[PDB]
Amino acid sequence: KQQNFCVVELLPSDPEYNTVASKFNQTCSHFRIEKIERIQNPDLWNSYQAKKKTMDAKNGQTMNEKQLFHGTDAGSVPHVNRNGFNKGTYFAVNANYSANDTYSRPDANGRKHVYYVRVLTGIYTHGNHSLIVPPSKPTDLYDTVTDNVHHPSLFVAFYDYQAYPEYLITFRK
Ligand SMILES: c1ccc(C(OC2CCN(CCCCNc3ccc4nncn4n3)CC2)c2ccccc2)cc1
Repeated sequence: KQQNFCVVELLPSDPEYNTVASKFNQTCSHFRIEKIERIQNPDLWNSYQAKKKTMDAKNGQTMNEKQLFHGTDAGSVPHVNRNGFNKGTYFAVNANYSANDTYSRPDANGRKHVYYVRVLTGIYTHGNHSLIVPPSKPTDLYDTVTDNVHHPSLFVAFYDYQAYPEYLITFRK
């Protein structure tokens, strides 16, 4: 219930850093990465995994999890580290979407912030612009919605503990 957390700066020489840096740079190589940290929130993680286990048991062969990007402002970083992303929350397939100044707002020092997030996209459908929760597939609903079902570029998650902000990327132009 507390959801306290630790923030650990990864070594650039760490394979985990390289993995995260590399996905970022598939579309954001022209930005400069200042650092990458891992967010360690035990409580938030178990709640996330609980829902994942529940989703795993219900969606058959579906690979319910994706690692997506989320741009946010500097000030929200503490709130997200603790509460995650609890009219849902939007995640990008490609980091250059999230890197836009509208989402990863540059702070007074010029730093921009993008989370590399584990998201339970689960089973999704095309999303219209007027959803508080996902529509019905009965009364059982989709897990997320997307701009395009075959070639997605963003997802929208609507429930608590459906995303974990595993890594934060601090970077600049
Ligand atoms: C007609 C139809 C729908 C509406 C509105 O519904 C949605 C439209 C704006 N959406 C925000 C999208 C921002 C992108 N979000 C990110 C944010 C970080 C980020 N990092 N990487 C990617 N992203 N995407 C959500 C709500 C509405 C709004 C308020 C009240 C009522 C209705 C209005 C008129």
